[PDB]
Amino acid sequence: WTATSGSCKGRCFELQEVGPPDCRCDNLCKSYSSCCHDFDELCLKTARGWECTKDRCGEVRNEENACHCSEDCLSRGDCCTNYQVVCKGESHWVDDDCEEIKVPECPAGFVRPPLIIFSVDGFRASYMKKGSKVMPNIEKLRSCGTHAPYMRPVYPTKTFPNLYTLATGLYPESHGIVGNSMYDPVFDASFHLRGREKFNHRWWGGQPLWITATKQGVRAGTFFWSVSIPHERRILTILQWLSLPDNERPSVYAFYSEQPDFSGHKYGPFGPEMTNPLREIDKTVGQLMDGLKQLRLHRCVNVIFVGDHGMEDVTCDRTEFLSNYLTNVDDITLVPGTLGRIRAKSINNSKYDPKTIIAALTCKKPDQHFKPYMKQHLPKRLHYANNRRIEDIHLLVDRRWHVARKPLDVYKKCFFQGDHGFDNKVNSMQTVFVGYGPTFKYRTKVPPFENIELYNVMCDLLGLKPAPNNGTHGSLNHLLRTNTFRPTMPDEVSRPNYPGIMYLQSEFDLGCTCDDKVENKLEELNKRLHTKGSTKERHLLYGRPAVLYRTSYDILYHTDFESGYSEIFLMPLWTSYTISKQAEVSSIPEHLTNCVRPDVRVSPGFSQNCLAYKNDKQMSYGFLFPPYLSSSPEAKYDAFLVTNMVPMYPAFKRVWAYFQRVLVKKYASERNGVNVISGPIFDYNYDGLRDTEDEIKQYVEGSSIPVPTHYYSIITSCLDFTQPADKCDGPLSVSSFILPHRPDNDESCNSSEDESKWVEELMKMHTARVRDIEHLTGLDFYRKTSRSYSEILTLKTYLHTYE
Ligand SMILES: *[C@@H]1O[C@H](CO)[C@@H](O[C@@H]2O[C@H](CO)[C@@H](O[C@@H]3O[C@H](CO[C@H]4O[C@H](CO[C@H]5O[C@H](CO)[C@@H](O)[C@H](O)[C@@H]5O)[C@@H](O)[C@H](O[C@H]5O[C@H](CO)[C@@H](O)[C@H](O)[C@@H]5O[C@H]5O[C@H](CO)[C@@H](O)[C@H](O)[C@@H]5O)[C@@H]4O)[C@@H](O)[C@H](O[C@H]4O[C@H](CO)[C@@H](O)[C@H](O)[C@@H]4O[C@H]4O[C@H](CO)[C@@H](O)[C@H](O)[C@@H]4O)[C@@H]3O)[C@H](O)[C@H]2NC(C)=O)[C@H](O)[C@H]1NC(C)=O
Ligand SMILES: O=C(/C=C/c1ccc(OC(F)(F)F)cc1)N1CC[C@@H]2CN(C(=O)N3CCc4[nH]nnc4C3)C[C@@H]2CC1
Ligand SMILES: [Ca+2]
Ligand SMILES: [Zn+2]
Repeated sequence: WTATSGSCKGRCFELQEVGPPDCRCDNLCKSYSSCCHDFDELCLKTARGWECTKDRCGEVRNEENACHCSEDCLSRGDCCTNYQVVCKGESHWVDDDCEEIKVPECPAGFVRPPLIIFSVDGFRASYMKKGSKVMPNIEKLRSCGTHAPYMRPVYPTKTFPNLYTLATGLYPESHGIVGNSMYDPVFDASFHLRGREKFNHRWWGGQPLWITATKQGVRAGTFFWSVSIPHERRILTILQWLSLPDNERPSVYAFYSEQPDFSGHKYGPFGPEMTNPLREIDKTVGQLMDGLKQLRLHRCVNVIFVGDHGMEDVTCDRTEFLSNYLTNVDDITLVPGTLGRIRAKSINNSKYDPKTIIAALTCKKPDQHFKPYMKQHLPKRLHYANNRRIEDIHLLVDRRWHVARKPLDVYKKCFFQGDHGFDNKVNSMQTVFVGYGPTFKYRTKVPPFENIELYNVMCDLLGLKPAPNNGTHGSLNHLLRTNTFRPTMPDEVSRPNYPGIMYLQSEFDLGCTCDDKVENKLEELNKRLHTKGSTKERHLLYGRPAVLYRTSYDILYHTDFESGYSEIFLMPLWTSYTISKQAEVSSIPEHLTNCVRPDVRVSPGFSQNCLAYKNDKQMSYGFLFPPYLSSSPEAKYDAFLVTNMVPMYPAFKRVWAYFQRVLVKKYASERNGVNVISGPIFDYNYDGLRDTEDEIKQYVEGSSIPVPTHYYSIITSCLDFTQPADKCDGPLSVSSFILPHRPDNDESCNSSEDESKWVEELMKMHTARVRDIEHLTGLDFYRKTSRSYSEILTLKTYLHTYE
């Protein structure tokens, strides 16, 4: 109910929100059907347009105008943005040569450079270069300011998840907005595009920048704008707010443009009709910067030009129908489009089974344009599982396609040529970032980064303390002239033991055998040194990983590799080794195929045993340091230590063996040596975080040996590849993966073929950031380099995309 009898007189775009049933005058009253009767007349004026013409110059003030050209308008903060250019012989901001902003130049009474977020829906990264001829204002921002070639959105690459991620620094699984459409089973409520449920506070998690600001005494303009408010009016409203007295004036503002998303959907990402939407956006940027100039704020304000996601070519005829795969089509609810989420249509149907749904969807057609997953099996880099609003069954749809339930859903609901939502590593989904102002660097290009990092930086720009978030604070310091935040490495929580030889062979009853009884001060003094860590500088290049939680573990040294061995999990947390470009691959000798050897540094009670793998018909074992890369026949025996062994399904050993036998050598060849750190991951509750001992859901049968959900590797070398990985003087280069440890290769449709045709493609899909592995393991890598900690944080957030 709205008693619309009240007035907007003197309240146009008020900053506080008056509660019902009094009428509103804010930038969202239209969306609520709650504006006062006079909102349009007073607050949405349009008379005479948005620009001064010659003959309006020093006119008599006429309150009915949209904006003014009268002499008092700089006083009232309501001149047309082009006022000074037409009436006072000033030039447009874009026509001025750009000049470094070494220090903020703010008018008296400004405590801090204001922040203006200029957000553009569906602004694909390549528009910066491809449309640069028709966007001179945006091109000046970009080339004079700080820019990335692209910014990575979050999955799914839809609007609500990405704008709320921008605002909170959180993954959608933590902020709760996991799609533009959602069902919450606990609430028993649906979130939609059309309607009033989306306004309910319970949907929105974390703490967006406007709440962070407000709680720490920094005032914010209102971020959201009703679609019917024209872009010019949005710009003039922001400019008017910027002339409020010091005690009332917000310090952070947002503008939002529906374009180029709106036209990109109808015309496709590069349709000829896309030029005008881009000209129009530029013109708006131009109005803003002209407006800031008249206010003498153009060298005081920090401006962020930022997109939510890109746009891909997608038409009706590229739709896959679930009704071509499932017999029980009407038993399911599908959330459709550029991603698929599936649940049971009725909760009272116990003849519903995810396993048979998945199996009917799995490599069923030669050219299949979507791949089904249980949500916990999705690539960890998507972080898209830990929320009840995310359905257990998920379809990753190929770029350029839709998935729908039945054909009648498409033609009774082509209308469109563009869409988005796909995997956030897809090139067409990338978006833009430009930062311009006293706090950003001058003419600086920074590497691509993820939009989850931005909340931290916007907090820094405003002197705020960020709420806990998924950004890595420090990783974007190289974007900033000043206001850097100077992080310190976390403290190690557990210190390792350094076991010596403590146990005789015969104390072990592990059911393991090895043909190793074949055996000198020459080569025995030598090997005692290796077990004490004489070659550790070779294999442990960036310090030992720090264990950041309370546990009991041993460092074990070997000729070819070093490991941190957990007495809790009966296996290493990490194994480190360096493969030089000269290193040669060997095979496992015939007599050593089944060889496993007790480790006399580690008690029998804290070792695995071969009996367990014998009795477990589903489970085999692999090794973390690969025997193929051993440096000598004698060194090879170290690779067969029971303390280098890990449980692996046979199906996964196909993947792991090809990685260790073929790909490590190939990376070392290409990168001029590589350092590898490999290990197990336990994330049974799919929250992206290390599981504690009492959360383990699966053991090798009849043992206390826990079964990893994933295996990771981090592969580091020198960024200047003319330098070997073990003698690198400068920046480092990294790629990582987090491979799911599954009992079949159903994910890989070509898996019956040779590993050379499918394994590297799997690994590429499961590419990961070192930071992702840190959360999953409780480990902290790169503790001892000669690089700055900020540079190290950036390296740790890097994702190698292969696109
Ligand atoms: C990405 O970054 C984020 C943020 O850093 C990481 O997410 C955080 O991770 C933490 C560990 O998983 C988690 O800690 C929880 O917190 C539980 C209580 O939390 C509630 O309050 C939170 C605070 O909000 C306030 O913020 C400021 C202060 O900072 C205040 O001043 C304000 O007043 C704010 O209100 C709040 O964030 C949180 O909201 C979530 O849940 C809401 C729905 O109810 C959603 O609206 C919202 O979106 C959040 O939803 C996400 O997170 C939840 C988990 O919290 C998850 O379920 C959702 O799927 C979604 O992902 C809460 O309202 C606290 O109870 C937990 O403690 C339990 O476990 C410990 C183990 O040590 C026990 O000791 C303890 O007893 C307790 O166990 C009890 O309950 C058990 C389970 O029910 C039971 O088995 C047991 O027997 C016990 O009875 C725990 O500390 C953070 O809440 C979470 N934050 C966010 C924002 O999501 C994230 O991990 C990062 N991701 C990666 C990959 O790195
Ligand atoms: O005014 C805003 C919000 C401004 C904002 C600015 C910065 C933010 O964060 C920051 F500041 F940190 F950057 C956060 C929000 N809107 C406008 C209104 C609707 C229209 N729309 C659609 O209905 N869709 C539009 C596009 C689209 N493409 N496919 N479906 C759709 C639906 C959705 C919703 C998006 C947000
Ligand atoms: Ca976990
Ligand atoms: Zn969008």
